[PDB]
Amino acid sequence: MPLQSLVKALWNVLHDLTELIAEVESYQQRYPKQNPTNSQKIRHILDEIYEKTPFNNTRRRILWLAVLKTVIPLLILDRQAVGEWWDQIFFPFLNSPTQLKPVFSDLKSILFYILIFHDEDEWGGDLRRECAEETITRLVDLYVSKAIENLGDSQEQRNQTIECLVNVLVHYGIQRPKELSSCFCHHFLNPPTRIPILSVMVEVIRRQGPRLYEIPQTGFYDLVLKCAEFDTSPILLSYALSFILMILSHICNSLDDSLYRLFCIYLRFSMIDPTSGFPSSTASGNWEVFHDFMSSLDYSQLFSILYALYPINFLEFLRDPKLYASKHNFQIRYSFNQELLSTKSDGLLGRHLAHSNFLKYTAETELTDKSRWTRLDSIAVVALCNSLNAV
Amino acid sequence: MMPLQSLVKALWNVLHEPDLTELIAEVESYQQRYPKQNPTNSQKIRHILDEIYEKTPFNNTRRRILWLAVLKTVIPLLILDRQAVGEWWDQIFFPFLNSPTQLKPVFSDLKSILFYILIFHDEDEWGGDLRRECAEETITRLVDLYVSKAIENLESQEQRNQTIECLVNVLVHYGIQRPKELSSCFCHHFLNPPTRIPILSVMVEVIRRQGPRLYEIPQTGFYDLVLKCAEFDTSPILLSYALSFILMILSHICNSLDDSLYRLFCIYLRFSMIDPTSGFPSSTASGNWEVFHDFMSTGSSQPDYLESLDYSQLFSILYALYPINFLEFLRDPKLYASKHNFQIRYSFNQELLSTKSDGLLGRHLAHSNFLKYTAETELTDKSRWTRLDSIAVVALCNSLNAV
Repeated sequence: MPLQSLVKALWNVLHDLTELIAEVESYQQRYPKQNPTNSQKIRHILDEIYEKTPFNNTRRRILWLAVLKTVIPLLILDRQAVGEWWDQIFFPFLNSPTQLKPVFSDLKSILFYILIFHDEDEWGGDLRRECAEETITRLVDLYVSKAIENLGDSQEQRNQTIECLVNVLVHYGIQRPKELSSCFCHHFLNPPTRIPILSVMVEVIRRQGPRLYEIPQTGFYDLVLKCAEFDTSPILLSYALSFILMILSHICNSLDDSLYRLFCIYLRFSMIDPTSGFPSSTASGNWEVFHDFMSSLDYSQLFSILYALYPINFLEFLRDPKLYASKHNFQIRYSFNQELLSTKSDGLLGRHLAHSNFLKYTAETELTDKSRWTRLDSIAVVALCNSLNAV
Repeated sequence: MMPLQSLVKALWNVLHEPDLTELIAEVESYQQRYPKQNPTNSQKIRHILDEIYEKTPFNNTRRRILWLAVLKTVIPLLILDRQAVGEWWDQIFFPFLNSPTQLKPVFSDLKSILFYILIFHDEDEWGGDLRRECAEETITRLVDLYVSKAIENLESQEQRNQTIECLVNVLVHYGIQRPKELSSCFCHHFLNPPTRIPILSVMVEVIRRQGPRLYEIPQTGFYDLVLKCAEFDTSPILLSYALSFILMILSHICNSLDDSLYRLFCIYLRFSMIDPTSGFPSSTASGNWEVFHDFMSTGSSQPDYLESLDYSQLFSILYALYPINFLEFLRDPKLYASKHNFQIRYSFNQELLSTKSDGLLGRHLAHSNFLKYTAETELTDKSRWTRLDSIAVVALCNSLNAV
């Protein structure tokens, strides 16, 4: 009789957790791995008290969260069950959040138990992942739709929900960047999603956690470029660049394919006008452009990096990009002032030293000769020890 | 229109009477008549040179000057085989290098020839593997003369010195173009202890240029030897030659590092316990190495810039890259060595190693590896070298910035 005394204490405390906590620890000693028939039982017993006292007023909320927080490690869930947990706890909370920081810390405490886990085979089968999968998708989906929907009659109350959802999604991201980028992928294709998603994405990349290298696998990166190539809104595009810049050190491999794209992007951004703003694209694929009114990471950095790495082709692209475009089989979608290009670009170039590449490689060998990325192992290891010297 | 016959006259003229110009013009009319090499004609032509060499051989200087001047002009045309350079070696190259004509432009001409053999674009330029065969040969005899010549004890030195000087120059200039090759030729010789000092002598100089493509040297197995030399040999000079070589090549490996890591820790131990009176520690083991000591009875002149390559850098380079295991090793190395299943060969002074290596640690920032890995995850976990791709890019852009 160690279950039948914990359940006493549920009831006792869903009308100090001292007694509940105590009984949980003597439960975990007798059951260290999760027990499914005790999970089942206890799952049921909660369903029954939630009938008796629900999530309506805040003091019932505080309570329920403290409790769910301390008992959830003992349980085993699935897609069906988190649907219940979402429907009846997560959504209600987010949808109109209590103004107590602890109470939200607790909400997070529970969410992140489901989302982030060492062991995948912990609850049997795939279940631990499946739960996290759903939970992250519902969270994503709520934020996206909460970020667009016209807002009928509380504004401030709506800013409270995105303040919390962001904080949670960012937090998921720095730990799980392939996953959060996968969740954003269908949504990204729908214009008004874009400002919000990026707003969240840069905030993850700004931290430079691992393992951002994963992100391109998920096809998001590809999208983020399409946004920089085609979309219009100056606010959006500035997010898009800060993104593609900040991730560009954590690749060099996808660099081979996104090169010609990136050149064209440098072209677009260098050409940003006071009055006309950006040059609008023409081709656009089937991308369905974003315009502003439906009705300090500037291109300078992008230059440096393209002028390292691909200097010969870069300075051949600039000079005559329409030209460089045929011969490499692509199109310059944007109308653009050359002499202004040669001007700005040169100002920047004056600030750089001269490139050895010009002595070793041609423009043909610069694109094709992977022996060149030998020299990288060499100069990294040297620059690593120079970071560990204090003086 | 007759082509070859007029050139032989041109040739015969120019070896009895030092004006060339005529010959030069006869070579330019033939070359359009035969852009590729013609093996029926090389045949005839060497037949000719052979003839004229018994008539007017090498012997005095002035003859040499002329011989050289002329071979240089003609050698584009000819085709040699493994056996043919055995002529030129015995009849021309060897005569020269043993007692050399003290005339820079002469040696210049000689080198013109050699490196015309030694260095080339197309492997089938002569048919089959002949171009590369002569090459492989020449360098061999060069190497074998350089080694022989730098051990044979006694030609009033001043003669001998001019010999090795020339050879070195030539080997180094081969080295920097073809490191993979030259380090190949050096392995056997290197197993014989007195070749070491002279062989590292050349190799460190090649490495120092940091020309391409030093990564190729490990494949030869020469990297592994040099390490052996550092683990076992006694000779202060040879040793520092050794450490120099390995420090300046480590930056082009980071792959064999996963195979050399413990070796290197043992080396770091050993080079760090260097003593005024007892010098290096003695290698208890050796295996089948064949130790070299200084007085193997009972060059020299070690390059002054290679001095700054002391164990301090080995420390700095093992503190980055393998911070955890390195520091572990330097706490109880015997202990670390069981468990990682190798052996400490040296007697050493613990407290000294901790007094001294502390001194060096203190110069260094705290390592992040301590927050992200354990000792075993540090050793195995190939994702750690992903971060390196990103820091490499940022390291690059800030050198190309003029301020």
